Formats: sequence, structure tokens, C-alpha cells
Amino acid sequence: VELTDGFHVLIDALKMNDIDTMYGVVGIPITNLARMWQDDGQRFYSFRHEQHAGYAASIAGYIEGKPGVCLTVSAPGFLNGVTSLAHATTNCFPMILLSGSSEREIVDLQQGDYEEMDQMNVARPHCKASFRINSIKDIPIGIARAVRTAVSGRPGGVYVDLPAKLFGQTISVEEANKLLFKPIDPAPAQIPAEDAIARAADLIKNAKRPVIMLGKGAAYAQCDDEIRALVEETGIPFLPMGMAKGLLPDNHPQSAAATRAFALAQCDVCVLIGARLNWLMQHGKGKTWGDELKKYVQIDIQANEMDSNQPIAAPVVGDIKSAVSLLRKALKGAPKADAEWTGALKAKVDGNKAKLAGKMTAETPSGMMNYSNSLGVVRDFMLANPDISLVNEGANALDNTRMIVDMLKPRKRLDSGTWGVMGIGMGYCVAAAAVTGKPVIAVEGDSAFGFSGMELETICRYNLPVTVIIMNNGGIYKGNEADPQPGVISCTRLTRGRYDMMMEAFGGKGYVANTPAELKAALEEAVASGKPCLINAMIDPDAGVESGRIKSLNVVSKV
Amino acid sequence: VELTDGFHVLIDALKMNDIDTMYGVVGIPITNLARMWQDDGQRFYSFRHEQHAGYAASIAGYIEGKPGVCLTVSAPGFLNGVTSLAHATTNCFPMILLSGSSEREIVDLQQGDYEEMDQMNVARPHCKASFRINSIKDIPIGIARAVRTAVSGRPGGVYVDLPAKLFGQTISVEEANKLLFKPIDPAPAQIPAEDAIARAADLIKNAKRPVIMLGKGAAYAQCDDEIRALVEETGIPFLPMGMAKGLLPDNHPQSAAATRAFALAQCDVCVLIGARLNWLMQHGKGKTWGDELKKYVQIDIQANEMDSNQPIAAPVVGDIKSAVSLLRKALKGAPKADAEWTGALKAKVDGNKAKLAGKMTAETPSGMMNYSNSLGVVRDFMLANPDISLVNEGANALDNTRMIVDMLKPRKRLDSGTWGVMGIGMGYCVAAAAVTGKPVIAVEGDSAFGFSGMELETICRYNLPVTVIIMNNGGIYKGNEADPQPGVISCTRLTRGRYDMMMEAFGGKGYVANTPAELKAALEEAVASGKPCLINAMIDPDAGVESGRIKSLNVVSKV
Amino acid sequence: VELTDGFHVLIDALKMNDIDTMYGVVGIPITNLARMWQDDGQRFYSFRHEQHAGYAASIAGYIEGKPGVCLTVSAPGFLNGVTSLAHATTNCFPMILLSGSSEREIVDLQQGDYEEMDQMNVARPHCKASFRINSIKDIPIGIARAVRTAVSGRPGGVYVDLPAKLFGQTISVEEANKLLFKPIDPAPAQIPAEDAIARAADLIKNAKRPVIMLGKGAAYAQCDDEIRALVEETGIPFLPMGMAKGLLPDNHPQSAAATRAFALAQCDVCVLIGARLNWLMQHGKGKTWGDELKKYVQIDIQANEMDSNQPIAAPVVGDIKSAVSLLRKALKGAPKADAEWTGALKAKVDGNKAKLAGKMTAETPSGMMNYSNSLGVVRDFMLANPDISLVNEGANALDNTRMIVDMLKPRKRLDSGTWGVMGIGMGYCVAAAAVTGKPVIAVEGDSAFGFSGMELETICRYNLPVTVIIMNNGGIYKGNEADPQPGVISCTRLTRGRYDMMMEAFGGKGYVANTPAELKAALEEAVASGKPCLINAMIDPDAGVESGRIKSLNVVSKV
Ligand SMILES: Nc1ncnc2c1ncn2[C@@H]1O[C@H](COP(=O)(O)OP(=O)(O)O)[C@@H](O)[C@H]1O
Ligand SMILES: Nc1ncnc2c1ncn2[C@@H]1O[C@H](COP(=O)(O)OP(=O)(O)O)[C@@H](O)[C@H]1O
Ligand SMILES: Nc1ncnc2c1ncn2[C@@H]1O[C@H](COP(=O)(O)OP(=O)(O)O)[C@@H](O)[C@H]1O
Ligand SMILES: [Mg+2]
Ligand SMILES: [Mg+2]
Ligand SMILES: [Mg+2]
Repeated sequence: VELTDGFHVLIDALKMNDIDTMYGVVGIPITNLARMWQDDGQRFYSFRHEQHAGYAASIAGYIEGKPGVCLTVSAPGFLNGVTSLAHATTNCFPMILLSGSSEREIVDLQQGDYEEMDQMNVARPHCKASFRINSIKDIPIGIARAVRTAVSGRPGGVYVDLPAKLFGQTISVEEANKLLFKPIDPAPAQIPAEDAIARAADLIKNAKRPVIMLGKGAAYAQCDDEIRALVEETGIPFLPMGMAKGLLPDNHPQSAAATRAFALAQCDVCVLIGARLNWLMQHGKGKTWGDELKKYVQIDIQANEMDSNQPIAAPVVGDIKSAVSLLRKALKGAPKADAEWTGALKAKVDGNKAKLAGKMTAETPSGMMNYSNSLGVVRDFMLANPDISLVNEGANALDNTRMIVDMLKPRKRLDSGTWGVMGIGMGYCVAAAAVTGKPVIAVEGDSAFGFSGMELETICRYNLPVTVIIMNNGGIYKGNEADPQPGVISCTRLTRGRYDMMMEAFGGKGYVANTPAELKAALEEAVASGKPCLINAMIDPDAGVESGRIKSLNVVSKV
Repeated sequence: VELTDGFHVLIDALKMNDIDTMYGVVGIPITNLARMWQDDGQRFYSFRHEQHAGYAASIAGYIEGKPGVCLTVSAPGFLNGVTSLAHATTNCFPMILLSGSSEREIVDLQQGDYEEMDQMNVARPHCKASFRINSIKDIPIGIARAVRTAVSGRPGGVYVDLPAKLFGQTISVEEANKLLFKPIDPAPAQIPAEDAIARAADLIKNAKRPVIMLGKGAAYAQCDDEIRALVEETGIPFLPMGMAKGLLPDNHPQSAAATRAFALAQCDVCVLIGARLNWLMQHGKGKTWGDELKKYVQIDIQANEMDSNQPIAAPVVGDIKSAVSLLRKALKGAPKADAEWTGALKAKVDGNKAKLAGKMTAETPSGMMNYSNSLGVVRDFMLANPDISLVNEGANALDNTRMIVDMLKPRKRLDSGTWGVMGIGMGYCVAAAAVTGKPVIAVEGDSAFGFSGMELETICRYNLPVTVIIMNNGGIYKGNEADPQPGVISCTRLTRGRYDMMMEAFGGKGYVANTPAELKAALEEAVASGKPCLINAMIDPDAGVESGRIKSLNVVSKV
Repeated sequence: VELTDGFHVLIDALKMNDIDTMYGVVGIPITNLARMWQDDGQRFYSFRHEQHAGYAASIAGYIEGKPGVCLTVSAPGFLNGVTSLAHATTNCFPMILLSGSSEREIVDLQQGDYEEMDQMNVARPHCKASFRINSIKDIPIGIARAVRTAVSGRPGGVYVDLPAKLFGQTISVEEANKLLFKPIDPAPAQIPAEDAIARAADLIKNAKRPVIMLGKGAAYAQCDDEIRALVEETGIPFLPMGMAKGLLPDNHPQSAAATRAFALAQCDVCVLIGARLNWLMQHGKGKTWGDELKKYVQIDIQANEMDSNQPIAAPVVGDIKSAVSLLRKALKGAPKADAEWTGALKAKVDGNKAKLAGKMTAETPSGMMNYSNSLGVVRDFMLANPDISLVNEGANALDNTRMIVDMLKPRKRLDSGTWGVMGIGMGYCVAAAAVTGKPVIAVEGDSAFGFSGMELETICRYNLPVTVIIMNNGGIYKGNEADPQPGVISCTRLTRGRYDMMMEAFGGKGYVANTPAELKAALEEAVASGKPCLINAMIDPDAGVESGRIKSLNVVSKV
């Protein structure tokens, strides 16, 4: 009777759930899992730190709608991975963290095992569910549980603990075949009732000044034409959140993105589609919303997200594709939004965009670009080459890129997200390249970059078509903060370094860009090369402001 | 400008969410909340221990489909309540535990505050969500969050922490009335996709030996007529779980309850409606399922419950009412289940019921009734008086009542549930009496009763129409286990006590029943009286078996 | 080769660590552990609820200085026990909760096992350490870890998870003998440095108005003569906390207990011996301490208890026996405290005691005793019969007993403790009787009693020499709060019940006491009988005040 083992049953179960890629870092007790995964013909991306393998997994989940899978070792490796899992869960990205763990007997008596930790218990605050697979016979069910939990309801992170003793267990191939199975419909549709839709429809029809807010939940849903149809049929102005950019093209005539403050302050009805009324929307409170309670329509798969911050006048619970489809039919043939309202917003958008144009054409000294004339080059490039992932993080580097760089296609913009995480950059690049097979451009604050910068080597090792643009202003927000004391560097300063040389250290191509012309030539060559590149963009140390757009959130001393 | 305070804003927010009843125990810092609730005209039931207030709240939730509300003090009182909250979440019963807590400054520095505990964080494993309301202005949103979390998705427990400093905060009546609101549609319908229903219809139409399993989730859904219609139109034999008894009348001709072992072992398609494939169903594994994987159809609102134990061939995710309605329509005109299958089960049920009838007719010596002839009296009574809640817990006292006492009406049988909790009895009695305004009968094992027995005084104090039957066999399972050493009583023995005298001690009516005839007269009189009664049923100490029906789950020494 | 099993190895390991008694409730999967424990000749006390078995265990730990052991079943049973474990840890009482748990495979995949819970993880906030013993071979080490953690450092609770699969494992007797071992010195002495003692000595010598505060840590230490020698040699006035009463006799001439407010407010140096500067001492802040920072000496085994609330001028870290012994030698021959100070306090003590005498002699109508003339009888009895445990809980019933009933012997008074827990009463009685072999008297508020009252049956079943005095005032604080609405009883009301009849229901002796004379005759007969008794003491419903001595801690509405 022929036998197989835990290693192979796990490999088979993952494949049966349509996993063909893992992101991780090897070591005891999972090195041979990664090896045999590769031997079987599957993809393993080895990173320089598990956190970045984890961030890769998180965004693979977002882009594909199936869980990104991260593989780590026990205690120290797991901890690094779980920080990323926490980020996945916060952002509603489907992800499975797989980690090796040590001996149950020793760990449970806290005796000081190799990399000792109750990883299953430690994971709980950071994921939807934390499981452990103890027996070879339970591998298929365990992986099914993990996948379903990751992709159903509000998508998010799942931890699966894999004790070292699992892998060496054996079972007959006959019995293994009998246990292996593919879950049916792991991310089911959830359809709202007619009266929930009708309530929303009535609110929208009676609105004088409606807006639609598209969140990354709407982008994640992959029902791009449904959402575009709703916007265009209703004639309602829309606003995208950071990663909802490109769901409809950012240059769509009904976009009110360039007059956000006025749009939100003056609207009466606001339709939230896969977007939380959280800190990014000032909790539906304060001067952002004209110091009044708006009439909110909200479409969300998570029932208890309703009334989290402000009373929701028309809650619609279900998956966005089902709900928007029904809402469209409910609104069939209804009058479009008032031309006075939409025309007023468009006039402001045109005016503000004209002002931005002026800023982007401004001339600066060599090696002293500002955020407008530098990012203006990236804007033009992305308008001409929209089928490219745009990774973005920083303060000024984040906010100005969100403003300036129009996305024409969905799920291309990948940024710091709900927790405003610095560190997602290089991991996001690896996963974006891996899952799309297309180029990636990253616009990185120089501080932001340092959180994941060593993964430049990972990007070179896999010869990925990634161009990293460092917005090198020489520090956090600014690069010119004075020494607080004699010979003492300010805490916000960074070396205005040759990141180009660091890229070249690992076989990539480096550029220095001192002017917009040089940045343009570098970017065009870099993307065309299809090879790993870094462009060191020399930004004026005085160009940025404190915390970018969220300056007012800082706590300052008054004594 | 007229002011109000946290006490009143909280009272009003609870009322806006249709809460008119709390179960609790008073003390610092919440006595005056309870007082003002009563002063306002709402109901407060004071118990002798918070655990029983908590169990009361949990079953109020099950019966009504709105969260039962428990009020406790800080640390020691909170802990008692949170054990019941854990039970509620485990059983999918909607419940809100409200507890006072101490000073944030002192507790957060672990300095030894009055009843010091981080109750919010301690609650987390035992509920769907644990919240704290710090500001008077957030009371309406906080309660909305709690109610929505309790009743939406899979219903369950929610903890709401109320720091002592909340209640004395003040606000204008004008501003408070602006903040107060009623959540729209807190427990929304969730409708499954057409293909999910079609997959279920296909399996049912091709089944040779189908069964339908009804769980307490089906009962909770309150679509009794729809479920009965599905059963009757398909002609499929059905089996109720413990608290699904009465969803369809237990004497319905399609019930296979009296031939459960054969039905489950021999079936091909099994339709799980609001019932988990957990320990109560032996995880869909082993001898009880003929050592094979059945074709499971499952209807559940919790997406990731699918494939928790065995592969589910037709997962139907959504609320049971919506799903059953669609499934019915998907099966319209299909032939009824095979007559040789349904005929075979009916013959077995008829034979088994005949054997049980023989047992219930058995004659026993005075003071030495067995479980059949004693519970046969309760059976006849409940058939003549079906509009009464039947509370039940114990081992033999539980299993034999579930078998013998037929329920004709839904949501009347209230038992130990998913964790097989001893302790639910008297709390369940108070809540059932309070929410139904009708009589309650409790069939209690004598050990079972001791977990909540002090609450007889609560039952007497509120003059509730509750008749408690103590199955007094003098111990756990049996009352005759030999002294393990000379002069040393066995750990399983209990005093064969005068529980009637204990009831009389608090103004209740006490009876001793030594024969079925005495039990019958006592029960009829007690229920008819409309007063709090206890019947001390004298059961043969040798009548029961080890752990009743779950004898085989015991761990025994073989050395 | 002869074999033994998990059951027997565990029994042997417990005995080797000097455990001969467990308190618990049986059921799957531990019934046969309890049975075989009894078969071996050890004591098992079966309760009616695990919480009270747990409270028993906690106080057995306090009285004996070795961990009280509580045994429960999985999930629901464990939860009940862990509430008591949390109380043990809060009070620094050594305790081990042993609980059965279910199948690792099933529980770890959250599949719905019998009584499913990660009990090990759930216990963590409530104990010093939470362990699980997976393998038969690790039982001796596991029990050693539990005992050491329970009794060393700051004593407290420990949870040991015992999966069902442990008990049936086998091992050769030869190998079992080799693994069994007794831990060496599980509660070691910890001796402070000379300079720590010298600092304290200097502070004490230079004090003008010193006081010594004795906490229950000092009582727990069992170095009664060391502490008495320190007090008498220094001539410093002392004050006992609630359970430190009797460490020195409460009628000792240097006791300042009867002038506490003045003593604490006017002292300059305060010596804390096994007593935390927590809420019981108003955190060393406010008018209790004359609104100033005192010069604190503190002796405690827990280093980081120092500076928890107020700066400690002379921290002495180590075990109380070692520290007090060294301090005595450091103070050898030093002048006694100023006679002006000690004489001033004694004059106030005599005056206040004379006033109390007047109250205790006061005459009241039959069935309307107050707290002074009723508890005056208990005072006289305990002065004449000091070798009796005095259990005490309630509000007015607690505070007035602490004031009125002088303890002459150490570790006899057992009360609500650090969390002011209602519920410790009947469990405390069982353990006190079990470990002392001497009588127990309980003074119980009627509300307090209801939290554990069913355990009267447990007290009768084991024929324990326990006399329960119910301070029956008919409610919480008072028994006469008006109906808030027509026909609606106030939340603070309780049935003024015949608790005497409840005692007699289970074979105990009941008394009703309407006057001090009747209370005295009843108490003398009850204690002399050596049998289980309850005295139902009829207290004036209007005698008590809101929350007793902590009235000012209540939160009251001002609108
Ligand atoms: N397929 C889906 N259908 C409906 N709602 C979804 C779906 N996927 C995610 N969501 C919801 O989308 C929301 C995402 O909000 P958020 O991350 O705050 O977006 P943003 O940051 O763009 O505003 C979450 O509330 C989540 O429950
Ligand atoms: N309204 C509802 N619609 C669909 N499923 C529900 C609803 N309410 C509860 N449920 C589900 O019902 C199930 C109850 O199962 P369980 O408590 O195991 O029942 P039983 O013990 O009777 O078999 C849970 O899985 C829960 O998610
Ligand atoms: N043997 C011992 N030696 C020194 N300190 C001890 C010993 N046993 C317990 N303690 C300490 O005694 C203190 C007990 O304080 P607490 O419970 O607040 O007493 P009280 O409530 O009587 O004031 C704890 O800080 C604990 O660390
Ligand atoms: Mg920078
Ligand atoms: Mg019994
Ligand atoms: Mg009282």
C-alpha cells in the first residue's frame, strides 16, 4: 500500500483550492515544504523579511479575489508575517498566513522549545480566524476552512498553524484521494431584499445634490461595468477613495475628485459603495460634511458595519455586484441628477485642474524638483500606459501622487490603505508583478521606502518588471529640519542617498533624475526595459509639508 | 437649557431599540440605572446571581429574535454574566451584556481599583464584539452597534462596557434627541444565489433516501409554516434537534425522530437547516452516518460554517426564511420522496413508539418511579397543554424528556444546548415566563437543578407561573453509587432532599410525587394555579445510566 | 511489563505534591479521576456549582499556604471554575484549577467538539500561568510547574488543562516511578538586602506618628510571632485590613482599628506589611491620608508592586517572615513610639468602643434587630470561642461584622476580599471546615448568601460543623425600598424568606432569631451541635444604609 505524507497532502490541498503561488521565507520547520512546492512546479517567492512576503500576499488577495498565501517559520518568522496579516484584515484583503510551529507538549508547558510561541493564540486579534491543523487527515478540511473564511463575508486574514509533526505524518494515497476535495462556491453572492434596495432608490431619486463614494471594496468586487453603469445612468457625481481610483477612469466627466471638499460639504445624499465612514471620511462628522448628518445609502457585505459612525438612512447589506445590479433596475429610467448640481461641481473640477496644470509646468533648479513637476511626468506616463500597477506610499509622496496621477484602469493603484502603513511598497511590487505579468511603477517617499527597501534584492532576483521611483527629499516630510543641538541631526532627516547605487548592487538598473526631463527619459527607458529599475528622483528638501494632507492630525506643544 | 444625563440617554437608547426588559443584579456603579429603568416604567428582574440573569437574557434572545439584555456590576459581577454571554454566542442567541466598570486611569495602570478589570478585553473570546461607550454623545451609536452585532449575521453575544463616569455626564435634551435614532433593518434578509438553490434542488430531486435535519437555527428564524411546507411538499422525512422539537409538531407523520439511528445511517442526501454538523451529529463521521460521506445540503447564514466538518455538496448561504422560500419554488412539481423509503421509516417509528408506550405504562413502587412512567405523565400533559414553555437539563432527565415529551408548538422547548450547560434552568424559566406571559414547566435533573436552584426565590418574588419538576434520583446519573471507602460518600451522590420545602421557604407551592398518579395530579394543579410551584418527583436511584445517551463519551480506566 | 495510566500517574503526582483534597463537580471527561481519587483514599468534595468548589479551593490555599485544587469538566464547567481562579489570583491565594478538555484536532479547527473551548487560552487573563499536559510522561513536571507557580513569588491561580486523551495513555510502572518526583522548596524564602532594611529602620526610628498596616499577605505568611514581636517591640500602633484581623488579637492594646480615620490622616510614617495601597486604602490619596504623601515603608514579595500608587520611601522586597525578622534586629533596642501619639490613639479607641457598646446594648422590637445588637451576640461568642472560622460577606452585613466581631486568632476571618465578591460564602465554609476540622460560623447578607446558597446542600451532605447566620433584612442594603410603579417590586427587594426551612430541606437544623436572646441561644446550640445549622436572623428592613461603608462610591443621577 503506497504512502504519502503531510507535506504532499498539504501541497495537493492548496492546489485544489487554486493556489499556485506562495510568498515567504524558509527555515525550520518548513524549508522542505517550500522546496517540494517548487519541485511540484508551483511558484515560491523568497523574500528578505517575512513582513514583506506578507504584504505581497495581502495585495495578491486584493487583486485576484483569492487569498494570497504567505509561508513562514515559527515564533520570530510568524510574528513578522502576522503584522502583515493584521494589515490584510484591517483592509479586508483575503490572505492566509501559513506558519510552522514547534512541539505541542513543550510549548504547552512553556518549557522553552525552539521558537516557542502559541502562534495560534497570538494570531487571534489580527485575523478573522486562527486555526491549527494537527492531523494529516484534516488537511483538506483545514485549508477549506481557511480559504472560505478568507474570502467570504468581509474578506480578511486567516492564520493556519502547521506544527512540525504534521508534515512527517503518513497516509495511504487511496485514503488521501478520498479526503481531498474542492470547496463549492467559497465566496457566495449575498443578495439584499427588495425593500432595502427600494429604500435606497427612493433616497437617490429624491436627492437634490447626490454623490457616490467608491471605496476599494467596490474595486475588490470586480463588477466594474455594473458600477460604471450605475454612475452613468443616474448622472450622479462620484468620488473615489485612494484605491478606488481607476475603477471608473479618473478623468471621467462625472468625477468630483478634484472638488472633494465642496462635494462632500454640500451634498444631501451620499451613496457609500464598499467604503467605510471611518477616519478617511472624517467619520461622517465635522466640517468635511458641512457639520450635518447626511442621508447615507450604504452598500456593504458586513451587516454590522451599518451605523458604525453615523446613522445610515438606507442600509443595503449584500455583495456589491448583486446590490448594484438590483439598484440599477430599481432606478431604471429615473431622471438623472440635477444639471445645476453636476455642472457646478464640473466647473470647480475644471478650475482646480487648471491650477494643478500650472503647478506641474513650473520650472525648478536641477536636483530641486517639487512634487508637482516631478509627479506630472508620472501622470503623463500613466495616462499613456494605464495597464501598469502603481504602488504608492509616503506622506507628501502619497497625497500628491493620489491627486496628480490619474488611474484609468481598476485595481492598479496599490497604496498604504486603511492603516496608512509605511512598508507595503516592495512587497506590493513583487506580488503585483507576479499576479499581473505586467509592469509595476512604485512612487515611494524615501522614508516610506526604508521600511521595505532591502526587498530591492528580491525584485532583482526574480527579474521583475518593476521601476521604483524614490522621491528623495532627504527626510520625513522635509529634508532640511535644523540640527536641534550642535552636531546632532534632526530626527526627521535621512541621508539624501544614492538609492540608484543600492539597486545596482543587486543587478538592477539605477538612474538619478535631477529634472522632469531626466525623470521622463529614465521612466520611459525603465518601463520599456521590462527589467528591475530604480529612479532616484531628487526633490527639493523644502518642497513637502508636515504630514502632507493630514498635517492637522499632528499633536503640537503649546507651552 | 434643560439637561439630561448618561443614565437617561442610555435608557432612551435602549427603548428606541425596543428593549423594555433587563435581567440583572444591582450594585455599584449601576444600581441607579436599574432604579431609573423601573421608574421610567420598564421591567427589571433582579436575580440571586448574574449568571442566571445572563442565561435568562440569552433565551429571551432566542425566543424573541431581539437581544436579551443583562445588567451587571464590574469585575466579579461582570465575570458571572460573561459566562452566560459565552453560552449565548456558542448557541447563536442574540444577547447584550451591559456591565459597569471602574476608572480608566486606575484600571489602565493596574493600581487596584474597586472591582478592577479590563472587562472589555476579557469579554473578547466570549462574544461577537466587545465595545465600550466612553461618551454620553456616543450612547445611541454604541447601542445600535451592539443590537446590530447581536442580531445580524450569525446571531450572538455582545459586551458593552459602561464606565462609571459615563452615567453622570450631561447633555442638553435638544442635543440628545438629535443623537437618538432607531437603526433601520438591524437583522436584514440575506438571499442566496439562484445557482446555490439549483444545486440543492438537483440533489434533492435525485435522492433515493433523503432526510431533512431541523436545528434550533431553523426554529430561531420564525418561518415555521415555510419549513413545514417544504417538508410536506417534498414528502421528505424529517428529524428535529433538541430545540427544533415543535417547529413541526413532534407527532407529525413525516417525523423520523423515533428511528434516528437508521434514518441517518441509511440516508443518501441530508438537508441541514440551521443545524451544525458538530458533536450533536457526530461531525458527519463514523457509525451514525454509515461510515460514509453523505451528500449534504446545508442552509446557514454563516458562510464559513460550510465545510467545517465534512464537504458540503450544496452550500446555501443566507437567512433560512429566504432560502427555504426559494428552495420550495425550485422544487415545485417534483415527485415526493420514495414511498419505500418513507414507508420503511414510518414502520420503524410506529414500532419504536409502541415499545416506548409499553415502558411508560410500567408500574413501579411508591417513591421509585423510572424515567419512562414519570415522564409519560409530562408527555400527556404537554400534548393537552402545548402552549407552555418546557425547560429541560440533566443527563437522564434531559435525554429521556427529549425522547418522551412531544412538543406541538415552536420555540417552547428550552434545553442545555450546544455546550450541554447545567445551570440554564431557573434563568430560562424567568425569561420564558417574562417574554411569553404563559406558564412554564421545567424538567430538571437534581444535579442540573443545583446549578441555578437558589433562583427559586426569584421565581417566587415575581410570582411567575413556573412549575419546576425535580427528577429526584439522589445523584448524578444514579443515587446509589457505593461509598468508595468506609464512611465516605461517593462523588456522584446527592442528598435526596425535600426540594418542595425549599420552594415553600420563599412562598412557593411544594409537592412530593411518589407515583405517576401523584405526579399527574400535582402537575395539573400546579400549572392551573398560575403560581410558582415545585414538584419533587421521587425517582428510583437505580433508574438512570451513566451520562444517559452519551455514556460512550466517557473516559474510563482500562488498567 | 505492568502498566499504569494517565489517571493514576496524575493521582500519584498530586499526592507527591502533598495534595490530599480536591473540590469540584464531576462529569465527562473527569468523573473517573474523581472516583479513583476517592478509591485511593483521598478526599473529593462534590459541590452544586463549580464556582463554589473554586472559591473553596481559593481559601484552602490561603489558610494552608499550599494550593487549593479545584476539578471541573470542559467548557461550561471550566468557565465556572475560572471565575473563582480569577478571584484567587486577584487576592494572591494559591490555587490550581484542573479541567478536562476535549479533542485537540476538533477544537483547533473550531468544528464544534463536545464542550469546545481553548480553555488554556481563555484562562490566561485570570491566572499567573495557564498550562496544558498533553503526554502522560510530562504529568509530574506539569504538576510541579503548577504548584511552584501557585505558591512562589506573589501566590496566585494556575490553570492546568487536562485533555481527555491524557487519562487513557499508558506507561510502564517502572518508567512512571522514574518520572515521579517531589519539587524541592516550592515556596522559597526571598531575603532583602541590608540597605533596604536599614532604610526602613531609619524611617521608622525618625517617625513622630508611625502606624503599621497589616494586610492579609502578612496573615498568609504564617509568621504570627515575628509580626507581633515587631509591633510590641517598636510600640507602634497597628491597623489590620479585613482578613488581617486576628493576626494580632483585635483587642490588642496597640490596635488603632477603632480610630482608623484619625490614625491614617495624622500619621507621618506608614508601614505596609503584605498590604497593597489599592482602593481599600484609597490609593494613598485624598482625605483618608490628610491630602498628603506619607513616608511609606512597604514589605512585599512582588518587587513591581512598589510605586504602584504612591512613591514608596522605603521599599523592602522579599517574603514577610525574612523581612520582618531582619527589621526587628535592625530596630533592636531602639526607643518605642511616642507615648503622646500612642496615648492619643488609645483614648480615641476607648471612646469609640464605648459608643459601640451603647449601640450593641440597644433594645429593638421582635423581628426588627439592627446590625449592632444582633452582631453584638456574635462578638461575645467569638471572644469566648476564638478557634472558629468566621466567613463574612454582604454590604452592611460585611462592614458591621468587620467592625463589631473581634478576631483573636489568625487566618480565621474569611471575607469578600480584594474584589468584594458576593458568592464566596458557602464555598469558604466547606473548605474552612475541611482544612481546619473545627467549626465555622458565617455571617451572610441575605443578598450575599443567594450567590452560593444552594451549597447549603453540600454542607449538609458532608455533615460539616457550619452555622450559617443570614442577616435577613429582606433586600440589598435595605428591605423596604418602595415599589417604583404599581404592583412592581423594587430591584433591591428580596423575599424575607424562611432560609431556616431551606436548610432543613437537606437535613440541616434551622432556627429563626427574632431577638438577640434568641440569636444567642441558637448560636450556642448550633456551634455546640457540630452539625450543619442555619440561623435566620430577622433584621429591621430599615437598619442598613446604601452600600454600607462605601456609600460614597455610588454613582447618582443629578437631573
Ligand atoms: N464583495 C463585496 N461586497 C460588498 N462589500 C464588500 C465586498 N468586499 C469588501 N466589502 C466591504 O468594503 C468595505 C471596504 O471599505 P474600506 O476599506 O474603508 O474602503 P476605502 O478605504 O476605500 O474607503 C468594507 O466595509 C468591506 O466589508
Ligand atoms: N436566521 C437564520 N438564518 C440562517 N441560519 C441561521 C439563522 N439563525 C441562526 N442560524 C444558524 O443556525 C445554526 C444553529 O446551529 P446549532 O446551534 O448547531 O443548532 P442545533 O444545535 O439545533 O443543531 C448556526 O450555524 C447559525 O449560523
Ligand atoms: N509570603 C509573603 N511575603 C511577602 N509578601 C506577600 C507574601 N504573600 C503575599 N504577599 C503580598 O501581600 C500582598 C497582599 O495585599 P492585599 O491582598 O491588598 O491585602 P489587603 O487586602 O489585606 O490589604 C500582595 O501585594 C502580595 O504580593
Ligand atoms: Mg521624504
Ligand atoms: Mg440525578
Ligand atoms: Mg440584605
